[PDB]
Amino acid sequence: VLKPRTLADLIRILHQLFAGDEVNVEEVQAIMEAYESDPTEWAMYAKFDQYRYTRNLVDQGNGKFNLMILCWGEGHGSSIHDHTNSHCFLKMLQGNLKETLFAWPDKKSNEMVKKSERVLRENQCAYINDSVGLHRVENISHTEPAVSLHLYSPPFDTCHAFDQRTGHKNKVTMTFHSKFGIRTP
Ligand SMILES: [Fe+3]
Repeated sequence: VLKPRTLADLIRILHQLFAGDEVNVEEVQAIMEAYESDPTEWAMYAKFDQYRYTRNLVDQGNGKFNLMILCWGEGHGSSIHDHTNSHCFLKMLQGNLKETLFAWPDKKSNEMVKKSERVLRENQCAYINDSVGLHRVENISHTEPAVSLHLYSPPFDTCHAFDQRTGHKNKVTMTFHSKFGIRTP
């Protein structure tokens, strides 16, 4: 497996693997995972908020993909959401996220069912698309933050949040807390 020595290396390798029309999911996953998280390389992107997790754009991938870092304050979690028909890779950079995989709801209303539950290990890279299922991810810690590196292809700025009690969903517009290390409006 090709091992990126820096975050910069990883970005460059990603620019190659997504330059084409096919993407080898397992290959990307392994190369993401092989990069050893180095806080010195990504602290410029680690901009936290007291109340919610933040999304911090790192690279726009020549429109082929978005690479972003997500910052999870203590106890922070996402809603149950989909991924708008894109590939979605998420790699741990610091701390640990619990991923809860959910099945899709019917038109009928009732409680959503868990298909899987795991903690992402150190440097681990996970993968999801809409055909895999829905998920919620959560900082496991109420005393330490978590930081993850996310890659989406194609890029997408809307998704759906799902009410665990009914399965009803809402369109959500996703925003960036910062881009290239610079706070956004
Ligand atoms: Fe997600």
